[PDB]
Amino acid sequence: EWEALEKKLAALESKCQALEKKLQALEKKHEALEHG
Amino acid sequence: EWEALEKKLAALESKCQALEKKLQALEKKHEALEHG
Amino acid sequence: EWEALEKKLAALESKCQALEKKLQALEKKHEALEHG
Ligand SMILES: [Cl-]
Ligand SMILES: [Hg+2]
Ligand SMILES: [Zn+2]
Ligand SMILES: [Zn+2]
Ligand SMILES: [Zn+2]
Ligand SMILES: [Zn+2]
Repeated sequence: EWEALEKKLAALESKCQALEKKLQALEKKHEALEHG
Repeated sequence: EWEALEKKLAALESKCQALEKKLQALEKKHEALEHG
Repeated sequence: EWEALEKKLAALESKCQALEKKLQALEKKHEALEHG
């Protein structure tokens, strides 16, 4: 049913969110290099 | 039903696509640093 | 039915995984710059 699907979708949302935080930290490193 | 699920899946696809574009821009910054 | 949904979910999982590998390679470049 939808239970397996909803849990798979919730797990991918959490993975995407954790990747986004790591991508924002890389963006902040470039900002810090670009402004001395 | 599938309506809530399909909309959740479409929203995650758009989020993943927007993260990919930001990741390609970081990749281009490294390419520009590596070639002077 | 679930067939279209499950295949869409599997395709997004593979895309997210491939983006994660590219994000880990960018993280390794910063580690290599930060340690000489
Ligand atoms: Cl980066
Ligand atoms: Hg993602
Ligand atoms: Zn970088
Ligand atoms: Zn700036
Ligand atoms: Zn190059
Ligand atoms: Zn280090």
